[PDB]
Amino acid sequence: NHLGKTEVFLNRFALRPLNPEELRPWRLEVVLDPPPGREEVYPLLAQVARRAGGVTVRMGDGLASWSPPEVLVLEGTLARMGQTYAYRLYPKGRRPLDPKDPGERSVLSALARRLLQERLRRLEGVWVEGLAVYRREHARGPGWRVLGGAVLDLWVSDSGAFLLEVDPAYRILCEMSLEAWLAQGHPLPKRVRNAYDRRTWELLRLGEEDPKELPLPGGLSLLDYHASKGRLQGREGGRVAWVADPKDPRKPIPHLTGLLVPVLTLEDLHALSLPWEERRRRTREIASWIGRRLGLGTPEAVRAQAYRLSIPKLMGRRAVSKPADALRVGFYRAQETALALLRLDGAQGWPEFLRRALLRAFGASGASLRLHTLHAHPSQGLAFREALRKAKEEGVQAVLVLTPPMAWEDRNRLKALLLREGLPSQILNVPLREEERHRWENALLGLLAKAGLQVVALSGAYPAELAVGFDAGGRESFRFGGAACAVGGDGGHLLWTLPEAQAGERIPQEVVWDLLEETLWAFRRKAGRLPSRVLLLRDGRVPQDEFALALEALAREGIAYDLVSVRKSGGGRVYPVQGRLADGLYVPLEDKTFLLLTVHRDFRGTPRPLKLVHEAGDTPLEALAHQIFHLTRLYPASGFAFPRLPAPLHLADRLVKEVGRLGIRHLKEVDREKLFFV
DNA sequence: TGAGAGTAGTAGGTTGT
DNA sequence: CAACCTACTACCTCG
Ligand SMILES: [Mg+2]
Ligand SMILES: [Mg+2]
Repeated sequence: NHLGKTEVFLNRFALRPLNPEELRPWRLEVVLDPPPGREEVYPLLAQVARRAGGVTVRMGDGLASWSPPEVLVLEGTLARMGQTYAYRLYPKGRRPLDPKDPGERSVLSALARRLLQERLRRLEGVWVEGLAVYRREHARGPGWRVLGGAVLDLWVSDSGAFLLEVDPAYRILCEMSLEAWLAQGHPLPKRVRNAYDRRTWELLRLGEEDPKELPLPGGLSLLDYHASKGRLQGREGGRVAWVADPKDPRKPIPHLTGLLVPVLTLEDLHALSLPWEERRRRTREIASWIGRRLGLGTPEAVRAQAYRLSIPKLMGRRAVSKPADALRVGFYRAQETALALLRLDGAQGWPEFLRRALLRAFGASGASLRLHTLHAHPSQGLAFREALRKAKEEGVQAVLVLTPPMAWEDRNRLKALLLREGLPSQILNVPLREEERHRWENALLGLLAKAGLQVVALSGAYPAELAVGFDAGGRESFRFGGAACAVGGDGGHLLWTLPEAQAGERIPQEVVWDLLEETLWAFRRKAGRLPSRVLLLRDGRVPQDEFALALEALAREGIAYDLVSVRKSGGGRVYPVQGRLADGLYVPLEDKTFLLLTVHRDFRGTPRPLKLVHEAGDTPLEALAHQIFHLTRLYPASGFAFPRLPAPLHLADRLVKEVGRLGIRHLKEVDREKLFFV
């Protein structure tokens, strides 16, 4: 085509074709007593399956097995929703399954994965955790070690053969007491675990007290409490460590050092990247080895044809290579702006170099700049808000806050406090110093995006002149479904919309349509017309007919559309057969899905290609991939590294994250071109 | 709070039928 | 139940 071909390996491997015994599994009818309700029937079968033993999986309103009935537990009980059901399994012969059919293919894949897990459990001496296995020591030191292995998957192809997915992975384990850990000049860890069970404890203050002299409620002492439960049989008790429950907040419980064990994270190791060549090596090694342990034959690595998409041409006022360059060359679109400085460290006026850099920039862009300084501290209560309102009145559009590093709660409180008065903010943290150029340049880009300037845009010719991303965020049992967009054939404007509260991940049909409509209306305000075609991007999978209503409404306005499910995980891995690993690789797969490797640099380790599904619409793939790839480059708030996600989705995820953090109630007075969440 | 991917560690929560 | 989203923490860099 227009774009240049090459060939790649996937981290997938073809094994045997399925013989007929594997194609004619035992079928079983499940009889529950009493009968289950409609929502509970489906998971209870899964429950009956584990209790059934052997190698059995859910099938329809019944069971499928690769084990003969004689070694299953056909009669039993299973307690679930506080009701004890008696199950009886009734065998109904074997029956042929057809591999071309995605439903039965789903069952054969389930049966295969169960087969795999059971075959791994009987391996020795290797360490099994579900579908991940760890084989050798990658590292080790005084009291700790890192195991290495792979995460595995097994399923069945549309042509009825086994398929192996392999991806190297690491495990960190410690198996050392807290006392001994400290007794070798390590510092105190973040997290710790009971030596006698799984309970974690957030560690805190090691303590000066004594046990066999500390008093627990019940007349007993720490020492004799733990002694009583006999835990001081193997171990010896320690100093007196203090722990706070992980759910509980800052309540302190006592605890011997001799009975705690540190839990280690990455933070605690002062590789695991694996430059891609090594990962590819290891993947082939582990794959072939697994093939050998299993009665599945010789593993053959899967190849796919790949194409390199043209490199997008990024623009400020003139040609650019990174968004930080717009600081020197000028923005795509400049407007008359005013910015404020808030010093929370007890310092005085504007840092000089910042003033020089921005002034130079707005000079290049040919727009006028006015700089203000806010004289008030938030500790002044309501007068602080008064000063904020006064500032907004004087024309101020965004705020820079120079402060020592803030605790999250205080950070959120301040940000929000400015937001209710329509002031997006950029925090920058003192010390700073001019020679730390990247940090303060990225903060500066953030500031400009938050006052609504468009620092960069594209130069290509793309199929859709409006692109919109959708995601749900927030962590309090409810979420925020939100949308963000890039407007114009040039992506010349960036906008967000107010999210909506929802029960979970599924965005209601009418909500989808309303957010979409707001972006259409925005396009109407800029271009003076409706878009010929829009590109609709959903983060993660698109749930059944979630877009149906929005889609129909679009068809009704005479607007053409494309729906793309963009999945951040599950897309596996891609390694070139002989060249360099390059950015911007398009890899078509089955009929409507394809991979897209958008971001990569060598000092990061092996990339994680995105997986994309064209759920609806009739624009050709290649062009979809082309536009999405180019859109990954639009993000204005990262000066030196493009995000993996295309600009609308990266914005959407950051939007719902921020609304999920602060609240939605502050946004009533904040303009939609101002990206307060970056 | 500079922010980016890719890592593993913890703790969450949700969709399917 | 089963498989798979979100959110946070280092780190080293700076298309
Ligand atoms: Mg997200
Ligand atoms: Mg930010």
